[PDB]
Amino acid sequence: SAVKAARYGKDNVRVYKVHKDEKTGVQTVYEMTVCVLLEGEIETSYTKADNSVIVATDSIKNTIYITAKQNPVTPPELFGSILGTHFIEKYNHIHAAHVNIVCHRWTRMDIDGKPHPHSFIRDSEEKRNVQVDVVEGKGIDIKSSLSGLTVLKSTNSQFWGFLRDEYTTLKETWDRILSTDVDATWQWKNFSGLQEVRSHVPKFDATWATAREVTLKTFAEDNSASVQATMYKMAEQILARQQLIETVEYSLPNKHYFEIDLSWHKGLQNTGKNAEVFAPQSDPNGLIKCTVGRS
Amino acid sequence: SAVKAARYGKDNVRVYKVHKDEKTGVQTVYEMTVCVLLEGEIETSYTKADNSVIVATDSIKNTIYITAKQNPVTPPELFGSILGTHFIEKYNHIHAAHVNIVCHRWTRMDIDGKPHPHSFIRDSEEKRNVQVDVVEGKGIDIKSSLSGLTVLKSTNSQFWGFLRDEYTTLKETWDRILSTDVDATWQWKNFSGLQEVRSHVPKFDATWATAREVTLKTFAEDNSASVQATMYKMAEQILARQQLIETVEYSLPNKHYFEIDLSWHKGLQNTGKNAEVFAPQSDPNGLIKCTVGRS
Amino acid sequence: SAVKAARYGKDNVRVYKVHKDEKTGVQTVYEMTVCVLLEGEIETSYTKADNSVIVATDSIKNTIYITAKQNPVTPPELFGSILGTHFIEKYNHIHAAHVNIVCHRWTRMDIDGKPHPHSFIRDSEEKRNVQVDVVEGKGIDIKSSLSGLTVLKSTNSQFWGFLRDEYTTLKETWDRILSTDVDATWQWKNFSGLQEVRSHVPKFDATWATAREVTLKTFAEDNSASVQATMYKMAEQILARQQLIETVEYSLPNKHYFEIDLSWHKGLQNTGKNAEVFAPQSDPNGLIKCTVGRS
Amino acid sequence: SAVKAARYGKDNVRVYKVHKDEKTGVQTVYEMTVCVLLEGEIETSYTKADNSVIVATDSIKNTIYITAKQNPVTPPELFGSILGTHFIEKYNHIHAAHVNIVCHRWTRMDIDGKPHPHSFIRDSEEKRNVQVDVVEGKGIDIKSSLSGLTVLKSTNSQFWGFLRDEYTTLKETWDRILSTDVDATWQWKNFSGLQEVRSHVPKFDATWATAREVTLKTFAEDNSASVQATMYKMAEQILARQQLIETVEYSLPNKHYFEIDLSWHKGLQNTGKNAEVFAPQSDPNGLIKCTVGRS
Ligand SMILES: O=c1[nH]c(=O)c2nn[nH]c2[nH]1
Ligand SMILES: O=c1[nH]c(=O)c2nn[nH]c2[nH]1
Ligand SMILES: O=c1[nH]c(=O)c2nn[nH]c2[nH]1
Ligand SMILES: O=c1[nH]c(=O)c2nn[nH]c2[nH]1
Ligand code: NA
Ligand code: NA
Ligand code: NA
Ligand code: NA
Ligand SMILES: [Xe]
Ligand SMILES: [Xe]
Ligand SMILES: [Xe]
Ligand SMILES: [Xe]
Repeated sequence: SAVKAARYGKDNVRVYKVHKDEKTGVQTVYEMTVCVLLEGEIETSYTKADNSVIVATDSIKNTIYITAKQNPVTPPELFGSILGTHFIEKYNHIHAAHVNIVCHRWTRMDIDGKPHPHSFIRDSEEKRNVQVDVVEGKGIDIKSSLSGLTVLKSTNSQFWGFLRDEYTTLKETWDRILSTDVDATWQWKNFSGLQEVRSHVPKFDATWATAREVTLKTFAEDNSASVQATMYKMAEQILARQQLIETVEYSLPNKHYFEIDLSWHKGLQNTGKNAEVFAPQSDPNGLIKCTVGRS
Repeated sequence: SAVKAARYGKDNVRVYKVHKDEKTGVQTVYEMTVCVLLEGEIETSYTKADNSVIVATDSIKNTIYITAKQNPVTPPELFGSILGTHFIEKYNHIHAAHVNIVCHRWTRMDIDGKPHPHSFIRDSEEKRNVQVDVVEGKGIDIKSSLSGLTVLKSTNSQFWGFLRDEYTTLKETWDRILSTDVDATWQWKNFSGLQEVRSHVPKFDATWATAREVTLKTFAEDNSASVQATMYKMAEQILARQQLIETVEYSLPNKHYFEIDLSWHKGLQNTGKNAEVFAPQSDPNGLIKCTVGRS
Repeated sequence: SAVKAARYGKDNVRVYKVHKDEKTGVQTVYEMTVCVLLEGEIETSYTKADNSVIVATDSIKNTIYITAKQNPVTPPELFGSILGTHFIEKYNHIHAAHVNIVCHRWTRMDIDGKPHPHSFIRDSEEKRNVQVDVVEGKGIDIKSSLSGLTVLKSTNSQFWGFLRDEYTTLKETWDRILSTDVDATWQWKNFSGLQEVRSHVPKFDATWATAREVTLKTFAEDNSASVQATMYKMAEQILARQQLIETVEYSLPNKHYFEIDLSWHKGLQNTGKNAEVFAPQSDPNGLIKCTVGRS
Repeated sequence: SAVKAARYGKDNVRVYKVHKDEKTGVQTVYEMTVCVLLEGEIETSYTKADNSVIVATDSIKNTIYITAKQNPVTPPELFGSILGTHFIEKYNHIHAAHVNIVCHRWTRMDIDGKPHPHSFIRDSEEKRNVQVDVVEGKGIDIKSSLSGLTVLKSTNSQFWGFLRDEYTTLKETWDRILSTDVDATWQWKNFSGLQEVRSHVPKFDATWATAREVTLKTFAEDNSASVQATMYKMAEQILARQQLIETVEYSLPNKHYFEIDLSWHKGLQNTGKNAEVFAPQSDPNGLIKCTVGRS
């Protein structure tokens, strides 16, 4: 037997950082969960009980806090690239670092119509994420994403003209509820190293904001022919607005809301045009994915 | 042996309702999870296998959908009272109904600075809840609550002057992070029946909004001496603003964020005035409760 | 306004303890999650910012570890009573302690048909719990429970003869699946203090084992007329076997498994006597409760 | 823009099946959660709103129930292969099916030392899983796994001799607690189609049982030099016992239990040889992975 692949590190490292402006008194907080996994010439820790090649996962944890102390933690694409680069530069025998960051929302409170200097609210479990792979001699690959963005529209969604055979019971519809949890990932062109990542810093927050805005607007305005058709429109627009993105991937559950026939009860009408009360279904759910790239 | 207490019913009934304004084209959605438990002269179903006294839980489920079809579902205090009253009026041998409703957020989307007519976002897992107990001959008791409101302030929280003995290691502090998930419940004076509940309908949404606003403002503005002292200030203000509330209860976790001493690493300073990077603690947590009533 | 009720303390304190037998080499592990909430003359911490009355929740955490170091942690009824008694004896102004303990399963592994001396498996998320209320001058009240015991029987459950009216669609049945998650609580007679709790130590583990055995056997053997009738049989037997229990409470979800009509597809028969494939329903669920005491 | 990859289908389809032996009266139950995603010539549903190419996800759901009705559901490797093959044979334009199955435990109850004919218990949230990829013209690729197997040993784990630098605070140890949740996957050699999968049916359950047994025994008996070294020993043995497996992958969290220094309290000794009470840490955790194949 032989080791074909190996990676190890620290998962679920929660980190908070505060920035304090001395001039204005305004404070800004960041909270993330970080995972770092390393690869390199570490096979002997598995095969020969040779721990000399192991950077202890506890040390990886320490390094995350130290790096957060000495560097900006925003945008997360930059922080992840700094953190990953550290490991390949510091340890001769480590040749790849894989950094995943989940950013949690702390939105500044408005009190009496004014932004509060040091108080924050968690408005939604929506996350902004990055995956950064730093591979020695191959640069820095960054995938940015948003997840946990949950939306619903109550009309202007249709689904008809699908394949009908002996397995089909679904009725065609010209008016249905459409609800999903959006997971959208945009993959950046490969960067040569940290200097190049630094050179593009302003694009990271702007592209996240664009991806979010395009997602929300397209969802709200499309008279949707299917989840497939609407998601494609989203991806197309993101690629058109940021040339440094190579691909956009969406993964969307179709969270079903079923009509409830109440006609058995005093002829009550609650289907088709008369549908007012619906039963949200926890499971099963449709799952629709697509990756869109350039011609 | 004897049956000392018994209740039964249907839990986790998910319900969605849409309202469509024909004039303006605007749609509004409501989504709730409902639980209904009944009590009454049902002991024989337990002791003698006499199912004749059982309103099937499946029928309770049907009744929830039918009631939602025929009545407004907002404010939830009214819907819960209608639903509970139904059971005690319809079934001679049922003498109490206990209705719990959790309302999920579907907030209308703003697209290009304008409210969208039929598209919604789940902004946070904050819930608005009601517990309604309808007891034959004793009226209607309603407890209203908000839960899952998660906040953090990065300064203007202190904790010093507590009891110190041989079990104490905690250092006094004049500047700490304070973060909590707010669970706040206000208990209404007993109502004589549905007519009286209807007469107070406008107060329900207004009091919820007040409770939320007081919670947020007090949290943001109090230079907090402890969770205990700040929560009391919140409860006092709510009672002062709505005379029909008898008690206010708060239950607040104290979600700790620990300083990280980094001085072992090149004398890096990250404690006290120099603290920038902290470690959020998932557990354990303080838990502080109080019920405030009138003199 | 006035403080009507107040309690505070530490929740979610995870504790592990190991016992090492020097003679046999055998090790035994215990793992629990503990919550302690205190009451007493603490109103001024809320109303006047007087922290002098506060035993810090951090100190409560320390006390839990110290008490676990110096005392047996099994049975949990004894440990909870020791822990609660500590607070009312140590602090003059604290008059009640409320201790909740959840015990996690670590079952010794069998390797090659022999018990291993120091290796354990988590066989199920079933928990054994205690709630201990120690109130100065009123003794010690203990509620013991098991929870998270999930069972299913594929036949020998019936449900017919229930009330039928205009809200009823449920068909009577003489053969259905019955599945539930068992939550069973037995409440001990009040104990005068720690000496009396110590005197009954052997009864705690034995009664837990009896409650579990009666639950499982009755579920498996009863040709069940309803959840109500079967649960009553369980409670009756527990009360008959332990005279020091005053009441038994069961709370049981009815986790539904629905027949799937496949007759639309090539006349395939999958209902009634021909039912083989079913759809488990995540929600809604029946919820049936009962508290049984002595005549 | 162009569609680079696309797949869609139904997730979270819960299925239960019962087998009834008419001769013995014994019943056996199976419960699974199934996901099926399809690929093929479906780009136009995304780009042109052409639903004619879409097998509706609702129809995929129906197909899962129909297939479960007409075929054995055990071993899951066989059921997944039947289900996946169906889609590529039935629909000309579908060229790959991806089937994931999670099998839930329903273990027959022992009542009075005898196996009960129709009553079952969920002993642990451990799962047995399969991933089956059926690709037209490329055969059937099957990955089998176990997950959610949670174990702990209280001694006979060491960790010393790791890299020490200016980022390191971790002390070397010759005696620690080791606890993990095991995720183990074995990848079968590619099968040419369903006939070949059928020919190997007996190997599936036997290999699962072997993988489980090797995991448990090695964990219990290894005087572990690290998670890395112990997991390698596990993987090596599995590959030696089943020649039709190409690779074994383990992914193991290192769930930390920290010593608690109590010496500040009356010189109480609870570290090193005197350690009895520990604090389980919910996060962060080490994460160690390895894929082992043949020379
Ligand atoms: O078994 C271990 N492997 C590791 O890589 C490690 N790092 N810290 N502690 C550890 N324990
Ligand atoms: O056992 C049951 N008890 C009930 O009260 C009930 N209601 N519907 N189905 C049921 N099954
Ligand atoms: O606000 C607080 N209240 C308390 O009771 C406490 N105990 N430790 N820290 C604390 N902070
Ligand atoms: O938008 C949809 N896409 C689909 O593929 C599908 N299948 N059933 N319903 C559906 N809705
Ligand atoms: Na390197
Ligand atoms: Na009545
Ligand atoms: Na006292
Ligand atoms: Na095909
Ligand atoms: Xe951070
Ligand atoms: Xe609703
Ligand atoms: Xe413990
Ligand atoms: Xe199944």
